[PDB]
Amino acid sequence: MVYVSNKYLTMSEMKVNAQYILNYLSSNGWTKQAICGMLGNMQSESTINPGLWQNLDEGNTSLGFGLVQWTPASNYINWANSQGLPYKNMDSELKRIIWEVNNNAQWINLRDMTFKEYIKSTKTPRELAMIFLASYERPANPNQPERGDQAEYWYKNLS
Ligand SMILES: CC(=O)N[C@@H]1[C@@H](O)[C@H](O[C@@H]2O[C@H](CO)[C@@H](O[C@@H]3O[C@H](CO)[C@@H](O[C@@H]4O[C@H](CO)[C@@H](O)[C@H](O)[C@H]4NC(C)=O)[C@H](O)[C@H]3NC(C)=O)[C@H](O)[C@H]2NC(C)=O)[C@@H](CO)O[C@H]1O
Repeated sequence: MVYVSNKYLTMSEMKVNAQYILNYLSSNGWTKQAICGMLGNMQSESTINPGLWQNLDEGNTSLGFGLVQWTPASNYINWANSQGLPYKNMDSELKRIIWEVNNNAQWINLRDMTFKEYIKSTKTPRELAMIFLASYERPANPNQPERGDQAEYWYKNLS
């Protein structure tokens, strides 16, 4: 059971999605820390909503979409379509992230950590949130410490 929509999710809704993601990526060998650092980013990017378009601008494929706000959205949507997966879909988005780890896409090593190091890391969810921000997300504004607070909130509050 997950929320998928073009709307900002409440804390309770985010928690449902966030536990789903933790379960899913644990089976694909990520640490709880690495997953929570990424969750702290996804909260700021999309309120952890796989259905969410940047500015709630539905159908604008030039801008951000989905859990991590793939920009331009077409980078991701093209991949889903080309792969025969529905793009507006929790699992399709997690499959993209796994595909990126596997093919060393998206990640730029700015912090002397590779993506494959990242998903096996037991550094703090705060430290990982900051590394994921700098290496994977890379938004115009870089000092977004909120993302680390959030990573710690999910690590505490999920199972
Ligand atoms: C206002 C705001 O911040 N909007 C947010 C989005 O910016 C953000 O999405 C992320 O945006 C950045 C910057 O536009 C983007 O980072 C760029 O990624 C490309 C890789 O595709 C890099 O370009 C390549 O560089 C290498 C080496 O120089 C070349 O070999 C290659 O040819 C280049 N490819 C092309 C086609 O350009 C850029 O160097 C790099 N720029 C920066 C500043 O790092 C991220 O990939 C975007 N993130 C995601 C997840 O897609 C989004 C997420 O925070 O949120 C919006 O709010």
